[PDB]
This record gives sequence, structure tokens and C-alpha cells, in this order.
Amino acid sequence: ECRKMFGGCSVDSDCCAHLGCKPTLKYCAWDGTF
Repeated sequence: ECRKMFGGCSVDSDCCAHLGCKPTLKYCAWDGTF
């Protein structure tokens, strides 16, 4: 039960792989390639 793009989180360890909770915002921003 992890989080995905536009899922909503608080800490970096609150989303699935290839995702990162935005520090300025509050959601998992997928950044695998970019």
C-alpha cells in the first residue's frame, strides 16, 4: 500500500519506488528518468 504520483505524503519515505515526497509541496513526485 505505497503512494504514487499525486498521492500525497509528508516524508520522502512515504511513497513507492521511484517517488519522492516534495519538500516544498506535499506529494510523491515520480523522478525515475527526468
